[PDB]
Amino acid sequence: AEPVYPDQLRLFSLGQGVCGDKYRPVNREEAQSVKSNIVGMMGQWQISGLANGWVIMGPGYNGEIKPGTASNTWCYPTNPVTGEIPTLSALDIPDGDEVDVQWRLVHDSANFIKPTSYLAHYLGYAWVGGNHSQYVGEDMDVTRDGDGWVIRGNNDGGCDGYRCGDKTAIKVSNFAYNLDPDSFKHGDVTQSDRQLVKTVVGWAVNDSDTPQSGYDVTLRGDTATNWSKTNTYGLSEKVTTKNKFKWPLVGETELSIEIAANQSWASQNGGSTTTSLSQSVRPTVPARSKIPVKIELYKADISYPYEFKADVSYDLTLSGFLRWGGNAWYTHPDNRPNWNHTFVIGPYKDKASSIRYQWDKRYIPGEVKWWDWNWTIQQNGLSTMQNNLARVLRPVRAGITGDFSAESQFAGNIEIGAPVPLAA
Amino acid sequence: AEPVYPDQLRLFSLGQGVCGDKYRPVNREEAQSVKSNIVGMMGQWQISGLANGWVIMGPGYNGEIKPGTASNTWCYPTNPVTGEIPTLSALDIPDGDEVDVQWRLVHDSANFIKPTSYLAHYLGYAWVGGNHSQYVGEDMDVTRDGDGWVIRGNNDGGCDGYRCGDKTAIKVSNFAYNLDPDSFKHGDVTQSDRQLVKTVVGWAVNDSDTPQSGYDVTLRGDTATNWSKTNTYGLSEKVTTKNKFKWPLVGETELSIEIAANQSWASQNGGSTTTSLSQSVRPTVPARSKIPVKIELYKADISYPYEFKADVSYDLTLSGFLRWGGNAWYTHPDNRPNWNHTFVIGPYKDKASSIRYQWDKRYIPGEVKWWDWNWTIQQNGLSTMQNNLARVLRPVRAGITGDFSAESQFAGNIEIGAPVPLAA
Repeated sequence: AEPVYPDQLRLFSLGQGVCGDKYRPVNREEAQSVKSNIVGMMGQWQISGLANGWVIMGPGYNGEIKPGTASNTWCYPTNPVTGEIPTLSALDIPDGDEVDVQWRLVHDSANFIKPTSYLAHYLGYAWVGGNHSQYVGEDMDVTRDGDGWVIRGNNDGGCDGYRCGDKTAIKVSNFAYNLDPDSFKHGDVTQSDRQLVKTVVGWAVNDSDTPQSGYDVTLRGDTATNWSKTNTYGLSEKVTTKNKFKWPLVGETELSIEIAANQSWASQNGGSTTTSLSQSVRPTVPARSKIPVKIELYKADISYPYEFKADVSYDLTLSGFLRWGGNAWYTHPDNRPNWNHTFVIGPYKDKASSIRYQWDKRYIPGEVKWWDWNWTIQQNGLSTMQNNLARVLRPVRAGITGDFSAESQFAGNIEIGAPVPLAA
Repeated sequence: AEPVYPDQLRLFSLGQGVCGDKYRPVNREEAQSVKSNIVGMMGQWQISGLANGWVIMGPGYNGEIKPGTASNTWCYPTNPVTGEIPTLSALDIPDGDEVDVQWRLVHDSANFIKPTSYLAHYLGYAWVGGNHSQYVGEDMDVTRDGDGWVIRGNNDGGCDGYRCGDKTAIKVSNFAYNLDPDSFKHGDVTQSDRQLVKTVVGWAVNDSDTPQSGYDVTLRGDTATNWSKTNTYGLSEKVTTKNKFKWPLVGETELSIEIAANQSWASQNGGSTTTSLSQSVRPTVPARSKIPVKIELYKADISYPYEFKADVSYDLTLSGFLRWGGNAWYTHPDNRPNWNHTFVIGPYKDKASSIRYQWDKRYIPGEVKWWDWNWTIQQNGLSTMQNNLARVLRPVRAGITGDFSAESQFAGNIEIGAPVPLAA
């Protein structure tokens, strides 16, 4: 070992270490690491062979592992399938109002409602579906409720069965918008004509019988650039980031524009940066004459149609009630209890609300304090649990667009005019 | 003297200063420095010769040292074997989830369970082993308990002996991950094509009858570089360091990237540094003409597949109970007491929890306030205590991987174009 995932084991009944094409003896230590699961796969006084002269006896023997043999055996498996919940393509939401965005998510039956509905069903929630359909997740009503949204089982009309009404409700609560730097795209980039920032004019006077070319005029240092940014459609007010994001090098010019973290995107609509550029002129004015000189400095603006994407998080809540003799809550309650459990879709917050955390720790009995994902596998089949959860946890991503402009270019002229004979 | 280690002494009984091939007279001062141990090696009224006309009388004489002689003697030893607990090769743990890492350690029977089990046994703990084995440390059950792990004696099945059940449990508690700079390794290093950061364009105008080559355009100073780092597999959130770690000079470029101490590795996923590079152009424009000039600045990224190792600490706890007439607790209690003593594996914290501290001070009776390591040597043999403790205290080391990238290269172009005859 090397972790043992319960769902990869089965039972042979053909003799002394049967085994198969892709199946090898579970040893003593391996069994013990998850014997609380293995023992649940056999009858009270059922005895089966483990490996190397060791056997596992059922519940009537307290699950005890001892030396001996049997015709039943746990010669499983081979290089195990350890597929963690697969990732899927991001769900691109057409940059709208914060509310528009949320509305689109809760009404997307093909990517949100049915996937989530099946999750509830698999966990053991009762009545996940409306009175006009025989299928889970169909005939659901979407409605808004305060700061969240509710997907409810459509109790209109008649109904047969223990406890029609009190149908499992899926509530969508908190949202967060995390801007992802690497999603930066842009449209056609424009550029303005060179603008004259400033000039300086001077005269050099050589009132003598020799050139004496020893003098100068210089400009240097700052100099400054302007940065402006717009927000196309509202959402920006709730958009934040956890890292010191900087603007990408579009075209052929890099600007030192850093975006502050933990601030609304809409709160940083511009700024000012500096740079440097010096220029000098050193004339060779001929004897008895004057020469005019100029130093000129130019700008030029560039502009983008920018777009970023932000990851959208969800808080989900599943209302009661748990089905009798058929739910995944680790205690396996049979009192038809009202539940209300929450999940965080996206970033890790704690163990209880993290589907991935729990899924990834299925091999450790001591961590099973919430939902028994091993049970859900045994009931529905590993690959269906993987696909369902993959859809539930896919990465919803919302667009953020606007305009960008900046004084990015610099140019300079140094001009020396013709000599003018004195008088000065 | 020069410390005397009790375990290096024995007793001769052949006459007036017997001695041997590798054995020489213990003198008065030497004996006194550890007479509380030496006296325990003789009967109440047993008398033996020390050296130089001095003898040591047993417990009935209060261990008194006086002038005289005897046929017994303590002519021991020679250049003593003072082997401190040897160090062993680090145990490399395949960079996983914080929990994955811990799980691998507690299930490593060949490097953790049996070594630790023997430690408990040697100290005097009772029942270190399961009901299906006759050997210490075999048939142990591993289970998780809250923030720690428990290794327990497998009380399933029957059992004979005074107090079956209440078997010594080994608990593993706190962990800490200390990143070690010197473990830095990396994979294939990549490098990008030169990217254009910026340019500046200017014109020099010489409207005169002579070249007057006296002017310039310059760029200088900052300039900045970006540093990005990723975290492959979770653990990074708990990884810290006690020193101002800086990144190694990979390839041919040194970057001034300093990692803050006492912060999670995962909290420092990037940064920004600066450097400098200036460029100047000083044209020699011919009479009555113009020349265009450019100054260009370039970047280029490099990237690593990096790996560091972190030392893993442990807090160990050994539950009761101490064996009658056979334990190492310095008072030698015989009331079958429940114990619960803890040890810190790794860094020094105090005397009580430091195995190395205590081992290294065996020669000083006044420091024996916890475990009597001299007793454990007398019972098991020095070399077995050394090997066992070496395994217990070997240095577990966990991997930390991720990606690294940075704007490390710089290049620049200075271009002077061909002259263009006026008009300007």
